[PDB]
Amino acid sequence: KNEDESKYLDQVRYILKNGERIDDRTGTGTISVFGMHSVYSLRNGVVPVLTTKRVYWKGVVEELLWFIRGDTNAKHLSEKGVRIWDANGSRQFLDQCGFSDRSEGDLGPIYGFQWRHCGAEYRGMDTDYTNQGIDQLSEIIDLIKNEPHSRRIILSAWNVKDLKLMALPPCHTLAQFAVRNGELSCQLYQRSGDMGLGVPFNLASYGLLTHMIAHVCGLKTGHLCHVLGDAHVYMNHVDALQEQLKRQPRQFPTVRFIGNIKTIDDFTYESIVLENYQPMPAIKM
Ligand SMILES: O=c1ccn([C@H]2C[C@H](O)[C@@H](COP(=O)(O)O)O2)c(=O)[nH]1
Repeated sequence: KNEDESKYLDQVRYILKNGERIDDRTGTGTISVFGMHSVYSLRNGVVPVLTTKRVYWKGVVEELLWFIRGDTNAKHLSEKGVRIWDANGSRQFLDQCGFSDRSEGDLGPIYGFQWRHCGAEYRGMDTDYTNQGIDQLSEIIDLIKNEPHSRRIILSAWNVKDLKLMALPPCHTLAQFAVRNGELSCQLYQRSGDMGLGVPFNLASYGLLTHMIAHVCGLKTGHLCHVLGDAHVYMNHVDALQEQLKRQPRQFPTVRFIGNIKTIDDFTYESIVLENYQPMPAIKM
């Protein structure tokens, strides 16, 4: 039944069999295919959270709420027990990236800052940016409500002028939205995805975001197109993914929202209910 997860497993199988063996910017071995595409149904509450290996759903939600706040302070995420950005905000990493002037936790003008304040001058995570720069997230919700057929509904973190200030240039580079049949769909352009850890997390994240926007706009959800540039498996993850490929997918979970959620800024951890998520165990990578 879960044909959509079967497609992710086929992408991993295709990469292992046909990918090129290349060392990345760190000197770490990868197996890579440039240019891959997959579609996931979001209909009837479905969020494409992989069942063949547990996805860090708590991390997905807290990260997304922290993006929506426009927050770039890794400590605010770490304080909810989500440490995924902590390495990139560490005194050691900041100094290595020539950000010696930044406070620990300051990731620079990454996703949250771009989504809510695109074009504003970044002056550190502790600065108040209220009403500074372009609120892309507000703008795309305005377009979906007022001009649902627009070909111009883009959320982009790839701010060229800001790339040098970021802890990391964005892997999930831009997302286009469209409405058909009163159904909101999303196409995510991901320049770089590790099939082991990153890509499943990112699929859950953009699936959830599309549902949250659809909810606040009074729309059903259609599909998520996932477009990859460098689709890769780290050499030291090959055995873990060969393990995952032996597993048969279960049905994807569904999401529903509780409370009086009127705007994108009103979602809380507690307002987001994930239903029937029973994955096989996380695999050690
Ligand atoms: O949301 C994210 C963040 C990172 N990565 C992975 C992809 C790469 O393996 C690495 C980023 O390295 P570059 O592509 O920037 O070299 O992290 C993802 O897959 N998703």
